[PDB]
Amino acid sequence: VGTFKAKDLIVTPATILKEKPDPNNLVFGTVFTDHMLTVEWSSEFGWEKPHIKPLQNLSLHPGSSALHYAVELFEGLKAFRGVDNKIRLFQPNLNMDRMYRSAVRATLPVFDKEELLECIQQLVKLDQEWVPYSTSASLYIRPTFIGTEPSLGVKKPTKALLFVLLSPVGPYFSFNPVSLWANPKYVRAWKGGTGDCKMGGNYGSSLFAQCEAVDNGCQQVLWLYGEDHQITEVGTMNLFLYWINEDGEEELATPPLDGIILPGVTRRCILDLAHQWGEFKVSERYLTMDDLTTALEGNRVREMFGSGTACVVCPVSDILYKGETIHIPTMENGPKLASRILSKLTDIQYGREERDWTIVLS
Amino acid sequence: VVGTFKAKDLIVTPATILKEKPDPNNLVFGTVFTDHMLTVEWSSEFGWEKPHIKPLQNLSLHPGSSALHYAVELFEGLKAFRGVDNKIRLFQPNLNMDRMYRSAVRATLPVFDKEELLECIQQLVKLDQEWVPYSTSASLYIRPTFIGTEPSLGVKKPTKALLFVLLSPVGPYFFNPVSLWANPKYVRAWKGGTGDCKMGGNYGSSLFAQCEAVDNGCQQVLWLYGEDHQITEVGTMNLFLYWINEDGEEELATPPLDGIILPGVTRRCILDLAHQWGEFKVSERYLTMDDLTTALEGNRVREMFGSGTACVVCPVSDILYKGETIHIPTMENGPKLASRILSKLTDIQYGREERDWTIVLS
Ligand SMILES: Cc1ccccc1Oc1cc(-n2c(=O)cc(C(F)(F)c3ccccc3)[nH]c2=O)c(F)cc1C#N
Ligand SMILES: Cc1ccccc1Oc1cc(-n2c(=O)cc(C(F)(F)c3ccccc3)[nH]c2=O)c(F)cc1C#N
Ligand SMILES: *Cc1c(COP(=O)(O)O)cnc(C)c1O
Ligand SMILES: *Cc1c(COP(=O)(O)O)cnc(C)c1O
Ligand SMILES: [Mg+2]
Repeated sequence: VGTFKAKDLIVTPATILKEKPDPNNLVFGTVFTDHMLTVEWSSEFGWEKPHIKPLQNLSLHPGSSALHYAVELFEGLKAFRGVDNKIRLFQPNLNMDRMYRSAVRATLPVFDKEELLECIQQLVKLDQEWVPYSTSASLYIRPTFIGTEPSLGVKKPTKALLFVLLSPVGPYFSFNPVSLWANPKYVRAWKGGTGDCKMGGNYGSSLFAQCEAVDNGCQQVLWLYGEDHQITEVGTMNLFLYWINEDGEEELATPPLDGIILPGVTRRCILDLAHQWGEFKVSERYLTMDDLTTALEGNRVREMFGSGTACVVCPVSDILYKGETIHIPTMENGPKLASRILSKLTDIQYGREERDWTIVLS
Repeated sequence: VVGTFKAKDLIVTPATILKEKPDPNNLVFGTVFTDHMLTVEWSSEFGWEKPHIKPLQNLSLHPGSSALHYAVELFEGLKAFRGVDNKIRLFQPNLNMDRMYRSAVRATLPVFDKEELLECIQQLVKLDQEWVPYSTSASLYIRPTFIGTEPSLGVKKPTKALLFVLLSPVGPYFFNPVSLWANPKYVRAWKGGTGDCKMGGNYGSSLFAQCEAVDNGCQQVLWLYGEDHQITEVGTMNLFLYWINEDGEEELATPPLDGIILPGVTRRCILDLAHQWGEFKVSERYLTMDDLTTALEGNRVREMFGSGTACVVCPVSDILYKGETIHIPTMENGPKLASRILSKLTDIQYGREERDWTIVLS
């Protein structure tokens, strides 16, 4: 049990630098910056010194457990060029906490969260000109952690690689609301599974349903669970419902963290803002398709949206379920709460207001 | 685009320095690799490249490869056997090709011609045929692997992939019976999931329980499902119970293929042999911990074993469950059925008798 240290960083600058992309013509996760972070681990010697070096292919033994048994996890967070031209991270300590927890569940080696964050800051700082000159674009940060043991054995890995990629990304909407594909045949996560960690294995099994969604003109899967068809996640995003509940109370509701919900940073921020405002009830509670269709019949639904680093908030206009299209009146209700949340989080991200939730770059 | 690769297009780059073969008695499963590997590249733009047999080398993967982030990956496991007549045989290899194709469709990886892949695998084994051990208790493990290599972080069907095959000489095990760790907190697979496919994501999520098993002196996890604790899989192997059932009938029972069971080639072969012998009832049926503990109290259990390519038959002696050790009297009952199955399958594998289940190396 040990850690790499940022003070040990070895920095090999690229001698040929790539042209930055047009900030308006950015496709998510396709353009990479000049440099990457790599840190090697072995059970025999522990963590090697961390390296910032030119973006390169990984050289992996074809037996690597990441390729056979998905011994792997990732994170997603962003750097933002402020209205004051200062680059900020947003709640990055929550990403480090989740990455450490995911590592323990994956049986990958633990590391010092502060040392990783400082290595990430030094990587962003070196490639800081890649943080887009735009109030609607950002630099996506992809910490990734893979088993690299050259053996086919099913066992705790004795070799691993922690790396970080940087990708300039545009606004999710280049509010264009999403249509959701609701097919109960496919289950994202089960009680006693890894659905509450950002482990690669949760996503490979989800691709088929996503291609079926797209084949039916939908952008995301509505992940249903159990005999009562609980609504759990809006594809890669946490699920919020703003409605009049069964007791006639104005309520912001989201599924509870009972093992099948990824605990989103954005979700946490939205719940914290909603509690802070104290203008309506805030409930972590089960929501079923029946609860939703009963509410829609009673004109009790105001807004439905996903939350995530990639979108901030993603309004939902429609659900395809049992061969019918179910309208959700989000965009006919402003969407007032969705807009307020987007405006608040964006104002914090781009330094339009001071917050405990941002760190100015190292 | 080229819709499938063809074996007739094989490009063979032989190794100029060959490695010393291992002692067949000193083999740790899946740690020793032969001189050569098969690699076939795919892109959406051009389709399948020509297949290559070349020296075992590291893979050069874009660090954005979806195999590393979203477990876009699957694998197979089959064996070559050097016969008593010195002819090298494969065992039901077309069942592996069928399962790999099915797993590829569910993974959204590109389809391939099953006959062309098998012919490429035969040509690889033929080149490295001296690696097929000179022993009636050792074999050559064949590890077809299929990974997404798309250099982009988007969640979607991969537009780039690599199909590769590794060869690894393995010994008779990895009868020394196994102790099973039964903890219902962890679930291997769920209805609506991918547990009936050999997708990497099914194994990364299962690793924590296996490391907890080993920490408690157990070699495999007994995978429990549902509120009645159905016994589903003996770790990486299908589960067989030989017992006097509730009706007082001698019975060989295995869980049914209801979506949470990997449809094992060995399982299929054992059911076929058992039906052919007709000496007891053969049942694909649910089995619970309560069924098992009630049977053990009534002295109704004869044998419990796992089945899989890697072991053939793996007798079970003990289950750790709710802080107690439960003895299974497998090794005090011969184990007569386990021995008979092992003897029959190895007689077929090593060419001691003719069978529709083996193919002589092309
Ligand atoms: C040391 C020892 C003593 C006694 C019994 C077993 C032992 O070793 C183990 C081997 C395995 N083990 C693999 O390492 C790989 C495969 C596979 F590659 F064949 C496969 C992978 C994935 C899916 C199917 C098969 N099978 C499999 O059982 C394991 F999971 C756990 C242990 C333990 N402990
Ligand atoms: C961009 C867009 C805007 C509007 C309409 C469609 C869009 O395209 C999609 C993007 C995504 N998509 C990702 O590709 C990757 C992430 C992630 F990298 F942020 C992540 C990964 C894994 C887990 C969490 C987040 N998020 C995410 O939403 C998707 F899943 C589906 C579609 C569709 N159709
Ligand atoms: C990453 C993720 C989220 C959102 O997490 P954020 O930290 O808000 O970006 C939601 N659901 C799933 C399944 C996820 O993987
Ligand atoms: C591969 C596998 C089996 C059995 O496979 P065989 O085809 O008999 O080698 C059983 N259970 C699991 C979980 C597996 O991955
Ligand atoms: Mg053909």
